[PDB]
Amino acid sequence: DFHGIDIVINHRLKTSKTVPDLNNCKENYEFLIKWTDESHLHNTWETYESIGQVRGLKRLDNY
DNA sequence: GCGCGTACGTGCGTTTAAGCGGTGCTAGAGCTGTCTACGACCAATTGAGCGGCCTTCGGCACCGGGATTCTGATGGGCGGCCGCGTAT
Repeated sequence: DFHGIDIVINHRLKTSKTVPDLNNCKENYEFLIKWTDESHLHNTWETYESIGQVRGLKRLDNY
């Protein structure tokens, strides 16, 4: 019944180097996240500072 | 008792491999069947084994005889006693 992160769909950049770290992935890339308990038609391009603390976060870290 | 520290329990997510029932294959247990070697049994003779009884040399620790070293009464000779004592 909770509105958490299920799987990851697509990924792109948000703001239009040798190795981008997690900070560059936060303030430089947006990711299409599929939410649990919901169809795949409600995929939204979200990051970390736009959703806050949500259920399930290690999957997007590994991806 | 108390206080500091941290490691181990509880959670979620990721991940890895047990358990399920499906088939195939043949090895190794179990059965089976004939022979005969090896163990039980009975016999008769013999000495290893047990009770009965007292053995001898070597090793621990107490011992043995003879020369030699240290302590004690002995003794003439050089000195000191100053105080009673006989002679003029």
